[PDB]
Amino acid sequence: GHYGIHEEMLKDKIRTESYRDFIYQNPHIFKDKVVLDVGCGTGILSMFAAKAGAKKVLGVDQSEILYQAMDIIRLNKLEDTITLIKGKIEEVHLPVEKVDVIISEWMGYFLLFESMLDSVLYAKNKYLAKGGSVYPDICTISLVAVSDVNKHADRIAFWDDVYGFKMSCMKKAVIPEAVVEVLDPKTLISEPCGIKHIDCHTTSISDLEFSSDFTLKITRTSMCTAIAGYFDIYFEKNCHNRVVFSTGPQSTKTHWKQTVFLLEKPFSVKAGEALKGKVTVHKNSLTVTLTLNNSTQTYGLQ
Amino acid sequence: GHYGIHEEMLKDKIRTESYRDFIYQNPHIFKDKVVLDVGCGTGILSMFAAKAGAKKVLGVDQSEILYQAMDIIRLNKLEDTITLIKGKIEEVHLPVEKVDVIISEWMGYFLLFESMLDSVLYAKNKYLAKGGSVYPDICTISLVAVSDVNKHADRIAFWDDVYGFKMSCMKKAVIPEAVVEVLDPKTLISEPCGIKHIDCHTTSISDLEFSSDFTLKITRTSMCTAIAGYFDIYFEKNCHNRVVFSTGPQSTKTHWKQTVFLLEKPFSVKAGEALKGKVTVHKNSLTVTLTLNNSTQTYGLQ
Ligand SMILES: N=C(NCCCSC[C@H]1O[C@@H](n2cnc3c(N)ncnc32)[C@H](O)[C@@H]1O)Nc1ccccc1
Ligand SMILES: N=C(NCCCSC[C@H]1O[C@@H](n2cnc3c(N)ncnc32)[C@H](O)[C@@H]1O)Nc1ccccc1
Repeated sequence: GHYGIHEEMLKDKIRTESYRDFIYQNPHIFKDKVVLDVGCGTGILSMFAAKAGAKKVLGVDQSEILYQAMDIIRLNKLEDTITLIKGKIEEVHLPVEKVDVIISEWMGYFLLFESMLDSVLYAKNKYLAKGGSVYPDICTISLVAVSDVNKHADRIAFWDDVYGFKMSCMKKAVIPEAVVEVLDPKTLISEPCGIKHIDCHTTSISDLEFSSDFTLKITRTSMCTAIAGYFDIYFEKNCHNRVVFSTGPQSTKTHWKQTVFLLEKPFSVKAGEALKGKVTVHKNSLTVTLTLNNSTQTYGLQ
Repeated sequence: GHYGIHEEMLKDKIRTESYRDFIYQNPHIFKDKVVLDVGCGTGILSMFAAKAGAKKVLGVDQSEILYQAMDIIRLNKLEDTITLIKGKIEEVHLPVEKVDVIISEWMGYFLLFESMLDSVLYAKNKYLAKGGSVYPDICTISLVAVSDVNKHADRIAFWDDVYGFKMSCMKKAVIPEAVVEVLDPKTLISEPCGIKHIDCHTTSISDLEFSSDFTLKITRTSMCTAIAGYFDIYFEKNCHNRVVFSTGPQSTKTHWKQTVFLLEKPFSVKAGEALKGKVTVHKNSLTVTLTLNNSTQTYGLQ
């Protein structure tokens, strides 16, 4: 219901200008089409689609924000193009059988933490016309190795001596919590490894639980203290002007930052080493099981 | 139950070293005394009190954190001095009728947002021995005038043109939300004005709802865009070594930062001007009614 999350999303220029660039630079995708905006929030993506020449835009949001979207759409005189419907996309009555295009910003931290993709996929299976399109269409998840003994000490070792007192028992509560923060790209000590490719046209709900064996190509002899996760978002299908953005630490920071899994036992790596591990994602919410250097830890996102 | 709030509090050096300095530099207050730590969290203040020579420390917390405190107190071999009790201080059974000293860190944003002072005062009225002491004993709240057109534009004007679209209807949701952030002390355009003095020995619950007429002594000709609130914490009673810390923007930042009330209509002020207003605090939670320059706004803290 609250606007704070909407302000954070809207003020992310990488996020919001990627969507704008996609829609405005590929207007043939929207021209005289019926568009569904799943979880439309303030309705900005619905308005971009109307500006690109949409015949009709259905903006669906379950929360109080939809009342603000109703006012925003009237303030921009688009009420003849954009219809707003309050409710879960799984429950609402749409005034059409099918839609030509689905658009959504459904992505969570590490792509899948508190993500809306389940609801986007429900909307796809129920409402997308034969030969229609869903955007963004292609997503990847990547891991990269990190060396940051100081950040590791600030989070873990800290608990050994707190103003003269032992609190070492606190570390077992800290290690299993993934950290969302922007990484200094100087602390990256491997090439990235892709662990997941999603095409929204063909992926099912069951595909979003997955396991990947990975190889981190180590680029610096150092103490590996953490594995960082991030994701890349692609607008491809039928585009003359393809759009991509990365939430990786080598790219301009976004509100998604990067997801960091601290190692209980940091371990030394060598430039040239092929560091092999296994990662598994499970839902209910989201957990990430990591095996590396012959130990295993499951992480969750608070 | 969660450790994140405990880590934030413990990593605030101003907060935690003020309490440490108070207890270690005034050990006569603790020497062979019975001490009650209201909402003890990880039990750090209970351990400082045992180190200063407390005969017995009762640490009370309602949340899961108390189980970690039990382990922490054993890890530092203080289980013969510190007894930990899980539950609301309003409900738990204490193994004593009375205590000599009550200590607590109960303070919220703007002192009173999501504060524990109600529970500290219940503990005082029920458990403090005749002639005992409560720490910290003295609190003040202050207001100061702010000029920051750029921050005001980032929060308010922003909504007028969002990637070509009007969202001006969003401003009425934004203005009533107080912002918690660290202020550039360069943006302060008045002397502070005190609006509230609390002595924990004598204040009742009813005193924490209050009204104050105030005068801001303007020190710079500028556009007044906001009023900032903060608080000062005093350890006085029976101290040889008095301790104070301020959460004001002229002082080292704390986890409490400063509370900022944006003006809907910024207005020009002159150096030398005595700017008069009225502030009122109400509970349930907390709201702050501000009258200044012939308009009134009620603010809450999200
Ligand atoms: N950028 C993010 N992006 C994904 C999630 C944002 S929720 C975005 C919007 O979608 C709405 N919504 C959620 N589930 C459904 C549903 N089943 N049916 C209809 N409306 C729904 C919700 O009311 C909200 O306004 N997340 C994020 C944002 C800030 C910080 C961290 C992550
Ligand atoms: N520094 C802060 N300081 C005040 C509040 C912290 S709560 C501090 C601790 O007190 C416990 N507690 C709260 N009410 C009661 C009760 N009635 N009876 C027993 N135990 C209680 C709570 O489980 C928690 O561990 N607040 C703060 C912290 C971080 C960010 C912003 C404000």
